Amino acid sequence: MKIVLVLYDAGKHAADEEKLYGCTENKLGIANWLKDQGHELITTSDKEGGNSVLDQHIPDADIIITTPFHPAYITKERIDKAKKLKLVVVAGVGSDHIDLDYINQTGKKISVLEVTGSNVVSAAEHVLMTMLVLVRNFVPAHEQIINHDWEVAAIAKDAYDIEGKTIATIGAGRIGYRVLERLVPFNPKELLYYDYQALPKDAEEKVGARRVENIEELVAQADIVTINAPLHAGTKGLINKELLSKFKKGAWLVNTARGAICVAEDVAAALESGQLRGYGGDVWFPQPAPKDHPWRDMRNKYGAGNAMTPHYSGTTLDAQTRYAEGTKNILESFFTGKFDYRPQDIILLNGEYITKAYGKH
Amino acid sequence: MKIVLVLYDAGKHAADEEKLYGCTENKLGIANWLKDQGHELITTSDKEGGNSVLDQHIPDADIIITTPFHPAYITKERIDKAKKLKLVVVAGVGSDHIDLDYINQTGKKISVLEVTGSNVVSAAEHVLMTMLVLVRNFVPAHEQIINHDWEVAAIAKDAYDIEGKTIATIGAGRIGYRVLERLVPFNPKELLYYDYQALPKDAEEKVGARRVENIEELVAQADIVTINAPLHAGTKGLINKELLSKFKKGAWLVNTARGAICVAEDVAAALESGQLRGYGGDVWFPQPAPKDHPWRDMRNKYGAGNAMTPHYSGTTLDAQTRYAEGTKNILESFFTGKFDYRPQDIILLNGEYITKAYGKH
Ligand SMILES: NC(=O)c1ccc[n+]([C@@H]2O[C@H](COP(=O)([O-])OP(=O)(O)OC[C@H]3O[C@@H](n4cnc5c(N)ncnc54)[C@H](O)[C@@H]3O)[C@@H](O)[C@H]2O)c1
Ligand SMILES: NC(=O)c1ccc[n+]([C@@H]2O[C@H](COP(=O)([O-])OP(=O)(O)OC[C@H]3O[C@@H](n4cnc5c(N)ncnc54)[C@H](O)[C@@H]3O)[C@@H](O)[C@H]2O)c1
Ligand SMILES: [Cl-]
Ligand SMILES: [Cl-]
Repeated sequence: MKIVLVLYDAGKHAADEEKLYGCTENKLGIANWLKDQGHELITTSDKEGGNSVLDQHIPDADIIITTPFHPAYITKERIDKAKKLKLVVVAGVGSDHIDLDYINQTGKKISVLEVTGSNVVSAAEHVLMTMLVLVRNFVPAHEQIINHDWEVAAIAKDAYDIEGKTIATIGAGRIGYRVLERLVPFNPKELLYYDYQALPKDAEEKVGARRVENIEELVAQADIVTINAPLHAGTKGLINKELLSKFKKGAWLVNTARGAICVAEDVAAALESGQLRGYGGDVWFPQPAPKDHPWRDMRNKYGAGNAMTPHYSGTTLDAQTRYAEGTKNILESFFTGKFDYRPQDIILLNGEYITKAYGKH
Repeated sequence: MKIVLVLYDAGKHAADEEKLYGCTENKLGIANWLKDQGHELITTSDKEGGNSVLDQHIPDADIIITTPFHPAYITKERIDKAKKLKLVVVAGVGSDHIDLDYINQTGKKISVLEVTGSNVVSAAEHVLMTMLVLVRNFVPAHEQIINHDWEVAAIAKDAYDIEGKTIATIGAGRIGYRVLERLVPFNPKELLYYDYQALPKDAEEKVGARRVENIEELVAQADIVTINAPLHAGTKGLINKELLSKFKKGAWLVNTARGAICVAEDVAAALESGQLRGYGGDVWFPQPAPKDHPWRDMRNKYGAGNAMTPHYSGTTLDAQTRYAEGTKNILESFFTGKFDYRPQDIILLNGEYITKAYGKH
């Protein structure tokens, strides 16, 4: 089989860390196995533009392996040229960089598999971290130190404890629930969730969560909102000017899910106006994020409220070994012709939606 | 009575935030209350140098109110000139900026009171935040974004999950235990503590903590060490070159307790050499931290591993009102002649140690 593998380049950083499997230099650590299995592997980070290495090899690729942190956008146009494509794998979690609805609506026999659960803890930790960083005003505090300054009041004037705050998640799946679990001992005033899929009642009671039926009522009462749903037609552009106007004034918003769930300029405008006190996360649309993407320079009125990072929470070294192993397992399920995929890894099976988490079908 | 109140100045920031009780402008909310009682209140941030406002008023001050974030150093030289001093109050937690041993060992009839518990949650949150920021390599990740760069591998090469790490606290009192409670749902490999005061078995079991009686055995097995003990003769310089040499190579160290529990240059050398991967916290010796303090510029080999802030974790807006009210209550106990202090607030009672947490007596 011909396999095209699109990952980020590590460049000079590859020499620093042998456990960085998720880059083009190291090929998920599965290259020896793929070679022994008799497959052809094209590895590249070159994923944009008509004569990219990606586009050169799409026409006869049997399998494309992608990774969300450097996502090959498998558009309708690319799908139409992909005459041999049978399987797209996501080394990570989240398959929205592939035009899933086009595959599904046309009935093309392409399966889309991701390594469910591989980095959900990693993302949940990043959520907790970003909530604390924003609420406690950490970014300007650190900036003050490295700029050789000292003025406690300049930080304290917009620093709070997370204790006593009302916290809402949009999406209460693997990440959203793990976020709620980690928040319990911080003594929030209340933990809330909005999801068309209810939590199991035992899980709900374990974290003291209350389900809120509609998203406007959810955000209106939340000091802190976190986005933990996949990107699909029902969440694309969900966080927009109108919905932001219904947030509690001065709320903190965290998004480690997908950038395009938010309207980028509407989040920036809400931060600059004080509708939000802070915004942070690791995910952007598109990725790599352009140098002038508005989320880089946006700040609140105090010059703070920005806890953005590149997309890496799901590619910590601990997560990388897990999604590398899961990618191998998915590939083996395909190669053997058993197609004995783990049920939870299946986004599309030969064009059909198996997941329930990407909207109702 | 004459009361000298030493707080940080908020300056222009006072106009931004009415809840900033802990600055010289707002005087803990007690200025008019003291005035209506006939007391004279001198308020200042000028606390260094022989003709500081503090030193001008020390000779006839009946009461000195301090705060850890901008600490008046009530040294033995100042005590010797403080001929009317009867009470030192700490608007906050931690009394080490007063020479407690000098008071006790030379029979000075001075009580020292602090607002125990008023910001222990705030500090515990800051510990959790700093652990996450360091382990997950957040600081350089955010720096990359605001420098208009994008390179996932430059961050991921030294990014981990906190899950699966072994975490040790030196000091398992109000903050240390609250840190352990917050870490439980993060699924650490193990939680450990070292403290001459044992936790009750039920308290140990609640957090799955294991007591280690030897400090070298404790640090040798810890991926993450957190300092949560007061500064006293038994902890001053505890974290020195020899102990750091027994830390697990590449450990992360968090200190929201007091700067001088660490030998400053020993910490910096361990970070620059890789014995530590990261250091962070909000506390310094002395405070305000000099512009040249080595904890400002120290970095690991990758230019990161520094999560320092100014001393503010215990002066969030949620904390300030708690320790302001508690300061008023301590003052009232003194003014009425009842001396009905909360027992947990008493560090020294007319020179005698009441606390057990500042070493054995
Ligand atoms: N930043 C990272 O590195 C990283 C890592 C992993 C996952 N993610 C992203 O997070 C997303 C969630 O991951 P997960 O493991 O929790 O997935 P999951 O499938 O377990 O949970 C997703 C939840 O979102 C719910 N949902 C779908 N549409 C919704 C809507 N309109 N409103 C409210 N809830 C809705 C679903 O019903 C489900 O319960 C992924 O799809 C991925 O995009 C990012
Ligand atoms: N960064 C901040 O804003 C902030 C806020 C509050 C407190 N603090 C500092 O944290 C310290 C602890 O606060 P707390 O509320 O947990 O106090 P606490 O009295 O409840 O607990 C302190 C613990 O440290 C133990 N201890 C004393 N010496 C020790 C030693 N050599 N080795 C190990 N353990 C030792 C004590 O036995 C006790 O259990 C305060 O004294 C203060 O210096 C900082
Ligand atoms: Cl939906
Ligand atoms: Cl001791």
